[PDB]
Amino acid sequence: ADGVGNASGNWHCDSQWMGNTVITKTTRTWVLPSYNNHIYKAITSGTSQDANVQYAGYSTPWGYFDFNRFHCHFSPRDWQRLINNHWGIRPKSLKFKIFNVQVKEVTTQDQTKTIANNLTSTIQVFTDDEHQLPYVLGSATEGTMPPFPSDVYALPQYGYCTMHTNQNGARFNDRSAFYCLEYFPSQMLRTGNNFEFTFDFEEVPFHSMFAHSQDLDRLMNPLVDQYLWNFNEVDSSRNAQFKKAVKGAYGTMGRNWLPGPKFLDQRVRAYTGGTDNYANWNIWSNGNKVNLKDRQYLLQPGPVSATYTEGEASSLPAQNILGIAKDPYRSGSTTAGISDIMVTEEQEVAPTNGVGWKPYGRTVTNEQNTTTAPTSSDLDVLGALPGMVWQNRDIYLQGPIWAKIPKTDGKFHPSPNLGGFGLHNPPPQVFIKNTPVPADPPVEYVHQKWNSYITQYSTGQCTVEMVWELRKENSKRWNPEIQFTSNFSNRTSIMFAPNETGGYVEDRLIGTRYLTQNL
Amino acid sequence: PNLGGFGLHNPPPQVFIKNTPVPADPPVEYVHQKWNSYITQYSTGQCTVEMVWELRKENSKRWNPEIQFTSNFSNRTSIMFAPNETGGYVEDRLIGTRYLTQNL
Amino acid sequence: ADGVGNASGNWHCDSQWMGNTVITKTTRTWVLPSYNNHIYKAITSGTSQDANVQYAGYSTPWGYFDFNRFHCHFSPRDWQRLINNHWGIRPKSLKFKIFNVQVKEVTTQDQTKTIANNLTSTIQVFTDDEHQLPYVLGSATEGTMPPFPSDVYALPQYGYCTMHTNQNGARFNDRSAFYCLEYFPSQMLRTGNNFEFTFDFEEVPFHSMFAHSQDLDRLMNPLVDQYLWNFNEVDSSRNAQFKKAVKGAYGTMGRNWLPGPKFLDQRVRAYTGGTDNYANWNIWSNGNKVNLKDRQYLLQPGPVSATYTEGEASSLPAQNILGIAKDPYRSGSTTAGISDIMVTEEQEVAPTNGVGWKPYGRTVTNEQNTTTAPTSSDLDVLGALPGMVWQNRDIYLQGPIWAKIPKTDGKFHPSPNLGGFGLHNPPPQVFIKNTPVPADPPVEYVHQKWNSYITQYSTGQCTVEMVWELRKENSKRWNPEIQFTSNFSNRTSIMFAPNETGGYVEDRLIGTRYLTQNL
Amino acid sequence: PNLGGFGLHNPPPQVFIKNTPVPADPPVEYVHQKWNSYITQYSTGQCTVEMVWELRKENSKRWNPEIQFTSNFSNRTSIMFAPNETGGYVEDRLIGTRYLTQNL
Repeated sequence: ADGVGNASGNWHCDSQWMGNTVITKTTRTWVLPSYNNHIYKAITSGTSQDANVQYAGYSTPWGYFDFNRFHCHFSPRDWQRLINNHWGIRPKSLKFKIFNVQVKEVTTQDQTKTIANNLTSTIQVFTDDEHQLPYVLGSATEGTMPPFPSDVYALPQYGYCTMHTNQNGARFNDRSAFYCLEYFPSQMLRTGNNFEFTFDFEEVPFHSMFAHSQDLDRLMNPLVDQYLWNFNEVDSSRNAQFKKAVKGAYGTMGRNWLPGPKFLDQRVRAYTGGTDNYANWNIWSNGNKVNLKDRQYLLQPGPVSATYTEGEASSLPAQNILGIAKDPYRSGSTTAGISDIMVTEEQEVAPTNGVGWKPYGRTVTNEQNTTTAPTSSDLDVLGALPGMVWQNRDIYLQGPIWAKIPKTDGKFHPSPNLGGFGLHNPPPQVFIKNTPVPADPPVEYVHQKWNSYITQYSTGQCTVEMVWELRKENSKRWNPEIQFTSNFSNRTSIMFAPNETGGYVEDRLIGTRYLTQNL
Repeated sequence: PNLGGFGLHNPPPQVFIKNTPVPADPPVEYVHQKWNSYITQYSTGQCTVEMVWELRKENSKRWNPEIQFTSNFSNRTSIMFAPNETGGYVEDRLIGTRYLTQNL
Repeated sequence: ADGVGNASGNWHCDSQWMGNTVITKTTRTWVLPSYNNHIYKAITSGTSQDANVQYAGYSTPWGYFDFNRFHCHFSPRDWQRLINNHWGIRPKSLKFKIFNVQVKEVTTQDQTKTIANNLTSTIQVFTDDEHQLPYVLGSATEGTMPPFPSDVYALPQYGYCTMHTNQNGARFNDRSAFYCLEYFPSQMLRTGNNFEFTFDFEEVPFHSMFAHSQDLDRLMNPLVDQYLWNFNEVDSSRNAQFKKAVKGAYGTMGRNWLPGPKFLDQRVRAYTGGTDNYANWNIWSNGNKVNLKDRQYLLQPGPVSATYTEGEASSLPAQNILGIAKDPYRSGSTTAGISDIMVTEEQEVAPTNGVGWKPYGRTVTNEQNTTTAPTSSDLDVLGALPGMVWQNRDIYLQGPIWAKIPKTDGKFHPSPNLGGFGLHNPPPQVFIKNTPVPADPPVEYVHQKWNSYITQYSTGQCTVEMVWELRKENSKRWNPEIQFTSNFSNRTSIMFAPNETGGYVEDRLIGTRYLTQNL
Repeated sequence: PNLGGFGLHNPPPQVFIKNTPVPADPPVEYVHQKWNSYITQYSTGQCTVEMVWELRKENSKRWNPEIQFTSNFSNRTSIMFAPNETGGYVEDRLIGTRYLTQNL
């Protein structure tokens, strides 16, 4: 294909806007180590007796590419052009390349590393097109490409969980599956070789890049009464009374449509002002949980809900938020306060979704009679009922693009709770390993497992090219709308740029919902 | 369906069968009454049911062996899923379909 | 196909001799009962604790046709034309018909049976072409067609043995297979319907219809010496001496060929004269046995051996014989003497096979030296060695035609020990049942197994047409040969004919080996 | 073969591989001697083996279920027929071919 002295690819980063489509291209330099030192390891939770944290699986010698966050594909300026001018976006097609491969050997002598080119060494690359391997993308995990184009990123090690059991610690059982990645055809690359593949997204709904400019309970003409007559009260004579729904009677009016279903969330005050928190409680005791088998885990974030009520504006739904550290590299060994963490604000869905820590509503709790007074209480958690409408969670420049829909007999509204595009056929996983280069063999043959290798690592460039379909904003609104703008003011470095020491700084989460549209 | 199986808007049609009434001896002099007199009839025959089933082939890269349904009944006085000494057909074990595994 | 008042077939019995082939046709009337009363029964050896007699299997409602004896297809006169004029025979093709079917119902009232035609009732018939059912033909069991054409024969009930285990009696295990014969496509016949199928035999060796006129040790010219010099003796001086094999030295001559391999058999005197028997011993204690799993059983009859030495002519090899009762219907509840039993005489194979109760020969038992004298003993039992030649067992007018070769990785000379033609693909089994006719059902539906049936039985005619390939006798022998002839003399009924009460009498076994041929 | 497998008059050919000797520095003045001086070499690479196997399909009228090879290993600290914690590949069970049954 190509020799030692020719480049096998070129650098491509741009965004192209044509018609109803935008094409993003981005190139990175990647680094791949040799993971596990060329073996598979059965990994578990060990002696841990807590069923909730138990797991069983395998770490592999293979690495992988994760481009599943938007800021991989969009500059902040391009994200601005997207969210200010368009009502919708969905992924269409994908092209991925690996080129300019460099395999290097590391030799240590007397605490002295020397790095040299190994020109005859290979890397192996394959994509899993039929989704025959455990799919670890779409879990919102690190190891994604860094947003900034000149940043290098080490490829994460591939591993997976498989079925486990609880007896005196995690154990594999008969349903536990092992996957050898060397049991798949992969092409081998020396420095001259390159790799590419293409992918087409299935048809999915456009993400809704707008906020509603109307509330689900305001849909009627304010100037006219309804012709409906609703039950009002029972008179002292015990006879039922009916009241006409009249203009301004909004509490009593009959409606065709209901807010979407929701869990109840606990409210926390994350910002200055408003109703203050109770002290010394953790979400693990008091939060929403999911029972699965013998295990519990916190239900986070669940379907999206409105973030706050006005006047309570500093409060958050505890578990309904996506937190992201302002410093991507901040260590998770210690907790952080609100000042260190970017938290998503879902207020755009307030017209249809209801606020997270508000109950869905009230429910009648009894059947009344002459001697039984009517009673009612809160409806905290409610499933789907005919007439409900809701919005999905917003997508963020720093958030995940897609998630793989689990393969199941049934689903309800398969929109991922973390946000993004639910896909029956997500983009295939791209696996990469350094081909093992054995060390010096013994002169006299011995029967043993081969543990001796030359230390290798590889580096190169990768281009990701995505095509995005757009819905144009079409609106007769007379007055100006809300736009995302730079209101950062005076700074010691440019926002969404490198700082003095070269660290890339994105301290603000950016959603898509700025333009408005009627219900 | 909660009991399991395939929910169908248009299920296989119901097949109805009756023995045609064969009236008994009528009265020589006509009388106006409902006719209750019949010759006792019954019928027998054979019926074939032919069904076509569409299958999805197992496609898996799993390295290790999987779970299979097998005969582990051991030593018995009659064959399992067979007739016994008096000819009664014996199926004492429920058998589901879920043995092969697949990732989520 | 046909109505109530038309015959669906005609009677065919003849033998046609054309060229190198003979075609036999024969027709019988058959009777089929309803076996088991329309159920399958799991059958075992019961509480029997003797491992040797244990079994497990199933009896079926089905019957079957067994034509696997020669006297089904050959009249005694045709058998005579065969054995006097031909050197060989093998089966070529087969045609079988069932026609003129009559299904009848039996009604018992007050110990009075009435039989009536049931015109709408059916029988079911199928052949197992792919040999997917346990093959019970070729075991030399009763239920074959009777030799005589006007005799009716009830069809035997079909059953089979399947794998069993020994624990506290016979048990089925996981390798035990059940076969539902209603799980096979079968055509259903009313009185107008008929059935047929054709079959082709695979190429097999011609049976050898001749006896050798030479002995395996006489093959040389008596007028000339050999040029071979054989070790003779060791002189008193300890030096070896060599002797020339000279004309008349037959004991000392070198030969190219060896008699066939054999088991040693015990001799019994079955006829008047010769060396008399020891008293009060049974073959079960003293005979040849086979160990199979935890079981023993008598090795009978094993490969064929010569029946006797001259001067011992009244003796038999105990287990190497085929006995057949002169009265086919004699009950097996009591033992019989030689006068009641026809016993095969294999003397034609004496040139190559050696006599059953004679050892194969002598063997040197030691390595001699100056202080060790040579020793030798009998070689009783010997397997196959390069240079052995042998004859198979003869076929008899009253004996089996074929046997199914077991399906195995390996075989040695797959000629059946009972005689006949070993076949990888034997003629298919023909299964027949009376279709169950249910009795009066209950007016009010009840959930129960249906045990109520109308008693049915069926009868009809069946034609078997076989084509046989022949080898013509070609011989330059000047003097007359041995022929099979009628030397019965004066009798109260014709031999191979009915007697005064109509019983068909064949009291003499007839082999095929009369013509002679050189080795 | 007594050890099992397929006896072949013409078995697959033996594949021989050597590292070509690379001689070391020769003497400037020619000497007559056997050459014992070499540069230490070893080689590595990849090899693919592709075999085609002919099969006979199971054809059986047996009504009851048969014996199948299945995973009945139960709970383990590593997957059976997989690597363990230290990466060693573990096959602790011999597996024959004879599970399906057939009449004699």
